Amino acid sequence: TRTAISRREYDEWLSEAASLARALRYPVTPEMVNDSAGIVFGDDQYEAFAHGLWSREPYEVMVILESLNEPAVDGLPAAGAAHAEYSGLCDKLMIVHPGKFCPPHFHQRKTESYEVVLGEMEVFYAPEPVTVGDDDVLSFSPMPEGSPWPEGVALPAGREDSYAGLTSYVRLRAGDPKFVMHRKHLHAFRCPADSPVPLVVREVSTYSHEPTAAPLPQWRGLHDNTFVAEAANSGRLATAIA
Amino acid sequence: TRTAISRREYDEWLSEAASLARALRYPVTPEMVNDSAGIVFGDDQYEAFAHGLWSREPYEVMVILESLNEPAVDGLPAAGAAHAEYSGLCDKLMIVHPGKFCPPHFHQRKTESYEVVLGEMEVFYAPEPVTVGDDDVLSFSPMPEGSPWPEGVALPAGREDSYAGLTSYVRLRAGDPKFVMHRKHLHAFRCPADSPVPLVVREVSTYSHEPAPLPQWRGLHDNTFVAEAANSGRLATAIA
Amino acid sequence: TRTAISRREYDEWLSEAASLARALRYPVTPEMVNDSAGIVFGDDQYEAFAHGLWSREPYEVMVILESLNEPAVDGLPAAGAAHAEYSGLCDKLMIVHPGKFCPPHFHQRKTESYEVVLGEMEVFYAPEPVTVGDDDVLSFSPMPEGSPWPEGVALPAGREDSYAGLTSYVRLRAGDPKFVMHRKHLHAFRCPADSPVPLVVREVSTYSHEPTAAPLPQWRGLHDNTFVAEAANSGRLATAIA
Amino acid sequence: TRTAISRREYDEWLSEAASLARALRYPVTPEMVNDSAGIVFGDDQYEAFAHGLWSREPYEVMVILESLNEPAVDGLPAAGAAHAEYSGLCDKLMIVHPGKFCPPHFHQRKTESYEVVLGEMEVFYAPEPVTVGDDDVLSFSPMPEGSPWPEGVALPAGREDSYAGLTSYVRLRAGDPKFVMHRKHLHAFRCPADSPVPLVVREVSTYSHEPAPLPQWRGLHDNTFVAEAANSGRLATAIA
Ligand SMILES: [Mn+2]
Ligand SMILES: [Mn+2]
Ligand SMILES: [Mn+2]
Ligand SMILES: [Mn+2]
Repeated sequence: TRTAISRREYDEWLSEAASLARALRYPVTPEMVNDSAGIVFGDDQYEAFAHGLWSREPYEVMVILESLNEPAVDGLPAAGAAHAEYSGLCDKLMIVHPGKFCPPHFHQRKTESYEVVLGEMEVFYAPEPVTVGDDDVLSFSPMPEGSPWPEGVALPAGREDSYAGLTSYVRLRAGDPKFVMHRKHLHAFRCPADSPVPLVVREVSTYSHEPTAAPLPQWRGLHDNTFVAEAANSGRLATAIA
Repeated sequence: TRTAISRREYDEWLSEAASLARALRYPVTPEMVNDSAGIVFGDDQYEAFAHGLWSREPYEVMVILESLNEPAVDGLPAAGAAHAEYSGLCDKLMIVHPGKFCPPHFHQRKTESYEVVLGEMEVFYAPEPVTVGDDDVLSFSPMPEGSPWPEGVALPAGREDSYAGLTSYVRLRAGDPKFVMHRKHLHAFRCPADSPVPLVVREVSTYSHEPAPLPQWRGLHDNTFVAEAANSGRLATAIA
Repeated sequence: TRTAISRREYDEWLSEAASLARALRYPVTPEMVNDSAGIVFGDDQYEAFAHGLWSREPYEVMVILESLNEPAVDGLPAAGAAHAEYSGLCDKLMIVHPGKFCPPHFHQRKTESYEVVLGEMEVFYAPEPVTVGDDDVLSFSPMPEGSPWPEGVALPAGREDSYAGLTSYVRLRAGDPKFVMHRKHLHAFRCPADSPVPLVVREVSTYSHEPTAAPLPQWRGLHDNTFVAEAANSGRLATAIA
Repeated sequence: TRTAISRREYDEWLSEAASLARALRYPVTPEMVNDSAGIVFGDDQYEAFAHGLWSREPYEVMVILESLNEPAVDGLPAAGAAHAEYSGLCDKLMIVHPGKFCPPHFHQRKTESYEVVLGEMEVFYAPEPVTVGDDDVLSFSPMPEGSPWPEGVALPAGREDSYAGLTSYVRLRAGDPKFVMHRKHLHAFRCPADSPVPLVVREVSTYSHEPAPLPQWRGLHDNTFVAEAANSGRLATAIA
C-alpha cells in the first residue's frame, strides 16, 4: 500500500491543477503552487495514487490553491479581539478529481460559501449544527434541509462510517447562486465519479486557521478543522512526497 | 443637464455588464440585475451619460453585481454580537468603464480585497487609517505605501479635491496577488481612460452594510464618501 | 424612422461586442473593430436602433469580428485555380443580440460551420440545396432534415416572407458538436428573444467573398452572398453612421 | 527504454488535456478523446514518459482534439473534384507541454492557421515552399520571413538535424493576429521549456488527410516528416 506520493506524481498533479485554474481565470501565483497545496487526508489515502486521479476510485485527496487568507484584524476595535477569529477573509480554489472527496469535518469558527467553476459539486452535510460547549450561539439563516443522498455515492473504503451524520444533500453547478455552509456544521463534498472533468470550486470563507508573528496572540497554534475520521483528524497535515 | 439615466441607457448598461460577467464565469442570477446595481455617485454624475460609457471621460459611475452578502452570524457566540458587523462575507463583481471611477470613500467596518478579472485597475488610497469611533483598534498588516500617482490621471470635474488625501497608488492586473484594502482606509479606483475594455474586478470583503441579522445592524451606514455629492448619489438611481 | 446609427450607438455596440469577445478568448485586434463590423441588413433595419439592441425586438442586425479570411491560394496547383474560390479559410465571431437575426441567404461557394460560444443559436435552413445552373454538383454528407420551427420565432416586420423556404430548424448550444451548413443552402439564425445574453458564435468557413491586389484575378468583384430579401440583397453593404 | 505509454499515463494525459480544453471553451465530445489523440512521433519519443510531461525535457509528443474535419465536397462542382482535397475545413485544439514539440513536417495539401489560446507558441519554419508534385502552383501572400531563432532552444536528442531547414521563427501569444502556415511549407513548433502552463492552440485549416468524400481521397497521405522516425510515430499510439 502507498505511503507517499512521488515527486513526479505530485508535480504533475499540482501543475495540471494550476494550469486548469489559470485557464478558468483564477489568479495563481508561483508561491501558491507549493508542496502543501496537494492534500492527502490520512496515510491510508495515499493509496489514491496507486491507480491515479483518473481511476475514479473513492479517496479523500484534493488540491487547494489559496489566493487569500486575510485576518482582517487591522482596524478592528480592540474590544472585538475575542471573536476576530470567526471573521477574516479566505479565497481558495479547490480542485477535486472524479470520485474524490473533501472529508467529513466541521469548523468551530469558519463559515464558508461555494461557487462551482467547472463540473458539479455534490455537497453532504448535517442540517443541524454540532454542539460546541454550553455556548449561547446566534441564529439568523439556518442551513436548508436539503435533499436525501442520491444513488451513486461511492464512499472511501474504511471511512464510510464518518459520513453517517452528513444526512443532507445538495448538488451545485456553475451559475447557481452562492451556497453558504455555516460554521459548526459537519460537511464534505465530492466530484461525481462519472464527471468528465475535475470539479473546480471557488470557496470564499472567513479566515482559515490551519498549520503552515500571528495576527493575534490567541491565534497561535489554533486549529479550526475537526475531521470525523481519526486518520484524517490526527495526522493529515504535511504531504509526504518521495 | 442630465438629471437621470434613460430607461434604455440603464437597460443596455446593466445587460451588457451582466453579459460580460457571465462570459467571465461570474454567477449572475436575475435578482442581482436590479434598479440599484448601476450606481451614479451624485446628481452631477448623470452627465456621464450625455456622451456615454465609451466616451472615456472621467465620471464616477459603475455597476456592481452582488452574488453574496452573508452576515455570518449563525454559529457565532452571542458574546461577539457587538462586533459581528465587522465580519461577514460579501462577493461582488464591479464593472467600471474607461476613465470612470469608484469615488473616494472609506468604510468603518468593511475590509475589502481585489481580484482583477479583465482590464487593469488603478487604485488610489491613503496608507494611514482614519479613526472612526473606537480609539483602540488592532493592527497587524498595515497598508503598504505603494507608489506615488503616475502622470496624466484625469479626475472628474468638480471632484478633483476629493482625491487629494489618496496619495498612494497601485496598478493591478489579472493574475496578480489579491490586494487588500483594510477598513477605515480612504480609497478609490478607476479603469484607465485608454483601456480597450471595461475594467472587471471581483471584490471579496466582509459584510456590505447598505440601508436584520442583529438588531443593531438595522439602518447601519458603512460608506463615507469624501465628496458631499457622492454620498447623495448612492441612495437610489434616477431612471427616467 | 431611423436611417442611420449614431456614432455613439455604433461605438458602444462595437466596443461592448469586442469586450465580450475578448472575455470569451476570441482574438480581437484593433483593426478588427472598424466601421464595417457592425452590419445592418437593409435601410429598414436601422429602426433596430430606435429602441436599441436590448429591446428584444425582431430586426436583422449583427456584429462580425473577422480574425481570418485567408484565400489559401498559395501552393495550390494552377490547375485548380477555377475552384479555389470554393476553398480558403475564414474565422469570425458573430454577436447577435436577443431577438435579432442574420437574414435568410445562401452562398454559392461558401460552406460554413458553427460553434456556439455563449447563449443559444436558433438556426433556420432549407434541407435541400438551391439549384445553381445546370451544374452537376458533388454530394457526400447532405444536410440533416432537422426539426420543424419551435414556438416563439418573431420575424422582422416586412421580412417574414423571406423566411418561408427555411423550413428546417436546429438549436445549437455551447459544447455541442460543430454544425456544418453546406454551400448552396438557404439559411439564417437568431438569438432567442428571451436570452439573457447576446448570442456569440464562432464561424469557421471557406473564404468569404464580400466587399471591403486580389488573391486571383477571377476573385475581383466577386459577391458570394445572395440574400432572399431585396432590401438586404440590394443595398446592405456599408453601415451608415452619423 | 520506453516503447509504449502506460494506460494510466495515457488516460491522465488525455483526461487533463480534454479538461483544459473544456475550461477554455473548446467543444469536446466523447468521440474526440480516443486512442489516437495523444500522439508520439516515433518509438524513440515514448521516452518522453520516462520523466513525464512536466519534466520540461525536449520530446516530440502532443495531444490533438479534432472537433471538425469537413470535406466540403457537398455543393462543389464536379469539375473541381481533382483539387477538392486542397480544400475542406478542419478545427482542432493542440495541447503541447513545456519543452515539447510538434516535429518538422510539411503538407502537400493542407494550409493551416494558428490561434494561441493559452501559453506561448514558438514556430520554426521554412519561408520558401517545397515543390510537391505539380510544378505550376499559385502564389499570393508568401510566408513572411519572421526572425532568426532566439538563443537557447533545446531540441529533442537525435532529432536536432531535422530542424535545420526551419530557419524562420515567430513567437505567438494569445490575442495576436491569426498566423497562417501555407501548404508545402516545412514547419514545427514547441511550448517554451520554461512555460508555467501547457501550450494550447486552436488550429483552423483545410481538410486533414489521415489514413470517402471522393474515390481519390482514399488512403491519401498528406503529412511528410523530416525525420524518418517521426513518420513512423503517427500511425498508432502504443498503449500498454
Ligand atoms: Mn470546510
Ligand atoms: Mn469601498
Ligand atoms: Mn452565411
Ligand atoms: Mn502541420
